[PDB]
Amino acid sequence: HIDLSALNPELVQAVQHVVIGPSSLIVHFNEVIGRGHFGCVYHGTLLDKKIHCAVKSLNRITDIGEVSQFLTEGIIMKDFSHPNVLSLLGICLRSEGSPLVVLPYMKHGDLRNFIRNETHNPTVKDLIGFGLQVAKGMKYLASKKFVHRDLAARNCMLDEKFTVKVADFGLARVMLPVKWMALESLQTQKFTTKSDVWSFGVLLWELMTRGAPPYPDVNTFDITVYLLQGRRLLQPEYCPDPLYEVMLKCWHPKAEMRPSFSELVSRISAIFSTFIG
Ligand SMILES: Cc1ccc(-c2ccc3c(C)n[nH]c3c2)c2c1[C@H](N(C)C(=O)c1ncccc1C(F)F)CCC2
Repeated sequence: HIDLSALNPELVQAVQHVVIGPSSLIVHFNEVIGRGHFGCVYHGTLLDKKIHCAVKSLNRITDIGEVSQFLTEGIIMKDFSHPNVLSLLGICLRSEGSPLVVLPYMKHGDLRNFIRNETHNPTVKDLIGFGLQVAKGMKYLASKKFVHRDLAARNCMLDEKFTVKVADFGLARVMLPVKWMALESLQTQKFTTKSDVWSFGVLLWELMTRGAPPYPDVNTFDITVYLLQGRRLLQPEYCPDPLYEVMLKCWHPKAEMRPSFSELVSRISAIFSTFIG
């Protein structure tokens, strides 16, 4: 509720709670590790102990009202941190004309690119483990009243230790590609944790196919009509039977009947547990 778009004492104090000192951050301007509609994100060094980080500059501190709600929520609610959620490390106010927003560094980038890379060899166990990590991150987001709205493998990041973090690029909200949306979202534009559970099922399917495009047999214009006839994504070749049953539960047409993220954590933890060695 505090104003993040105009200078006021509440905004200044909230940002100070997450300040990174002027001698604590170094931006490696020649190492662009993120590019998109938002511009560039640079690799950096955070002095706490030397740690890798990712830095996005702003034109001024009042531009913080325009960044992801994962970052904005942490500053406002003071309690937002989970190993499987990509959130704020801090903000460096060293230059008034260039405040620096800093997040953790994820070496392997976006999960979809990682699993599509022909040089990488993640096993089925690794892929299912990435799915379990996403469900734990989402279970935490759901507990915080967050609705992701764009859950897909391209929005999940993978770090050097193989920790997956659910990332947000401006669409999450405290409470789109059509082939990831729940039926009731395609029909009524309503988004809840249950519509994220539907996107999660699609995410699992992306992991089991190593990033294949969903519904190769269905045009974008016909996806809703296809789902209305009870049709769903087919079981990928290396997907265990109980994992596909979990996927089908995620795509139940009645939102109330889909499992919660806590139950997904439990079911996927039991399947992942069978991958020994
Ligand atoms: C601020 C920020 C800092 C570092 C990253 C990042 C990137 C890559 C890596 C990699 C590869 N590892 N770690 C990384 C961190 C990102 C952001 C993102 N972001 C740009 C914003 O929230 C944002 N900012 C300004 C205006 C609008 C928005 C919003 F609408 F998208 C959220 C996720 C990416």
